[PDB]
Amino acid sequence: HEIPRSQLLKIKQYEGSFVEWYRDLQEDRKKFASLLFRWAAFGYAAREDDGATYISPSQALLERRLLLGDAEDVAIKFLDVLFKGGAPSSSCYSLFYEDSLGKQLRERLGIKCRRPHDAGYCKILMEVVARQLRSHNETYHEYLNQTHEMKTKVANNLTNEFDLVCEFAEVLEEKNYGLGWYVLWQGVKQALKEQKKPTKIQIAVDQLRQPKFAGLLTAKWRALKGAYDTWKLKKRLEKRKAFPYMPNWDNDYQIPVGLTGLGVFTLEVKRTEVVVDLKEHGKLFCSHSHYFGDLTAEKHPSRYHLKFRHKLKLRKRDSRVEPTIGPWIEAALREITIQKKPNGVFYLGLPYALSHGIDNFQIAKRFFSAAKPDKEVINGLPSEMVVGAADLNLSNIVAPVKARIGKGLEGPLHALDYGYGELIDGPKILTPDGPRCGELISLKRDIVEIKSAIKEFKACQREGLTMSEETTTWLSEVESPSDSPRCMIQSRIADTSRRLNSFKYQMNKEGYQDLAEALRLLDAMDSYNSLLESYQRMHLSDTKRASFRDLLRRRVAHTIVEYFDDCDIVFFEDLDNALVKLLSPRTLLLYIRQALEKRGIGMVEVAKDGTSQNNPISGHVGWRNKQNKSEIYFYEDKELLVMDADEVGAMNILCRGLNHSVCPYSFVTYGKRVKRFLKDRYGSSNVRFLVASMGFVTVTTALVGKRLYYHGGELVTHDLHNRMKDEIKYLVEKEVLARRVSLSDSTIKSYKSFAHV
RNA sequence: GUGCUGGCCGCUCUCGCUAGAGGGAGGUCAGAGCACAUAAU
Ligand SMILES: [Mg+2]
Repeated sequence: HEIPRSQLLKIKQYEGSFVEWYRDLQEDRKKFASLLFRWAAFGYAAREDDGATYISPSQALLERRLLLGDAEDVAIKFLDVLFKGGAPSSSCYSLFYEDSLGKQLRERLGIKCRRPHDAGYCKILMEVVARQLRSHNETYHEYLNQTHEMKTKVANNLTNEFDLVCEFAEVLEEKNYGLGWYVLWQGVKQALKEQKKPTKIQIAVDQLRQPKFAGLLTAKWRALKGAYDTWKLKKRLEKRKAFPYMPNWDNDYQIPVGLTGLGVFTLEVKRTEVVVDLKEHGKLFCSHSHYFGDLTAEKHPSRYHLKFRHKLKLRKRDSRVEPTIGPWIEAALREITIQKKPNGVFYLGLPYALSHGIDNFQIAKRFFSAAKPDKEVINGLPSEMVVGAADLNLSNIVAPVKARIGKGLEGPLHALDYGYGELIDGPKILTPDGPRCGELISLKRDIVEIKSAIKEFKACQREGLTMSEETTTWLSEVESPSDSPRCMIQSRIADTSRRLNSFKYQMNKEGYQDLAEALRLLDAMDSYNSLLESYQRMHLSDTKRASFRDLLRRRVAHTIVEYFDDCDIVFFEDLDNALVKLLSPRTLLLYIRQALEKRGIGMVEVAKDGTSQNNPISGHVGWRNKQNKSEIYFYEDKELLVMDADEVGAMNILCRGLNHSVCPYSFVTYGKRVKRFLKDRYGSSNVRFLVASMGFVTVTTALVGKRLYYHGGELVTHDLHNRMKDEIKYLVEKEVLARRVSLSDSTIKSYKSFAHV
């Protein structure tokens, strides 16, 4: 229970023979990574033609046999034990030091380094080599796995709709339009009704009239989107290069040195500078950073003890904000890293490991993530916890819930195999959206509409047609130096740019106070990128935007962890939503996990199916109000109820977390969760299902491949689910008076959603 | 210590011109509070 972290200090001065040491290490690394990589049969794409060609692993094997000759097997074992790593690889730096697998191949190939007489030099050299090769092997395997899975996804999805949409795409490319989901959807929609005046889309609807496209018009809204997704996925699959790039080798790599026999370095912190004193290669003077504020270090037999605390960098001299100092941080240091960035400045890195209680992480690992917690875990659970849940959305960024649970305690809630609980802080919204979230949607809408206008401009002028009155009227509202159909596109690009730039300045002056207000600016900027990118292709028929996204993810992860500081576990829905695709589906969860892990708090990911449609109290199905997304409607006991969508989602996430997500929402006619559900709710798991009454399902110890839904303690068929959602819909269409039900009320006897016991 | 900000000013490239709009280096003047696990992709 030591969490790894790192940060950098800038190196001001140097003494002794330091630069010679660094240059020799980097040159030997560059020379020998090449040889030890081409020892590995790795496929790669040539960088000299943007990956147009490549080298197959069979060609790589032939070249390897050409180079090594009679020493293939020994190098195979050496490189295998290098990639595996660990203690066996910790005493095998013999590849360069003149004084065990790497020892004998030197006598067979005669490889030597710049300083074969310096044990530390060779130690760091092979450490850098092994780290650089390991950073690439993992990426290579995950790349091949992803390409295979992404191909097999297309190989399993074939239908007449897919081929017909492929033909439609080829026809559109011949007409120079390019196929998108919006055009496909709206053209299918408008093909059914004959047109009167020219429309924002005309070529597509005109070309959809012919009988060859009769298959599209008779297809189901579910199959059409599936065919479109398959077509786009196949396009990317045929655009992606075969193999990963072989790593760039002229660039410099970070050099690790520590106290464990790799070398000698002593850290002593004084009033003005930090000093690192290598015994023979000189000493380095480093300035103080606000990250390691009030830094103190003390020697220990095989470690260092750092005692620092974060501060605020007020680079402004006449700062107007009161300086604040974060809490003390007790960290352990084992190694340091030295590197030269391309700008020409050295940096010193301090990888420090934190100490925290392992109990919370063990609790969130084996108990709340398993349907079978073995008996020693229950006997090892405490008698008290505070838990929380969060629902992440573009609007109402975080909707948190706090609850207190414990064995031997009574409350409305229920925790599987543990006991009951009650709410501490009622379901609510952590922070309402700022005033500028509304104005940062119109901009993105304008950008995307401009993209579509350019897309139809290409085809219309290729065909010698006349632009529809809608686009011409839409682009005429903005001042332009002329009236041509091409001038009024850039005369609108020049307005979107100014609006986005004014937002960028004004929100940066404040340090990006609101969060859901900056997540909208990120969408606006992402859409503007693709507007400009498509702009410079009309004939051909940055890291400052990927850093704002990183900052926004870190701010979101900090906003979450600040609220649940006193909690022990937090529940999040398994996001493999308009916000998860904006930041990332894989890194936003990683950043949230890191932020919570910083404070010794666990995190548990629960199934996301149906957590926004059930009734938390009664467990019945509800119909989400399409007109107003923030309200969800139910129908219990001849009365219609209304509830807050975000609070319903948070409570359902909490209920699924407290139930380990073992109660399903839908299943075909299984897995561990549904097996345990059938074992507990009903007699056994290996049981057939038979329909009875009118939409109800009786479990008899028939139907196959059907939707069976859990609602109120009984399974229903797909038709009866649609009937219920219809019942409710109709009830709200005749204005029936609903009731307002609050989840934080203390008069609730129980919560039954996702509760099968 | 690292990251994220526009305004203006010449130069230099890519498409169009009933017309300009975007890209890359550099100069200069203002802004500047709140996050950090670093390397790569
Ligand atoms: Mg939700």
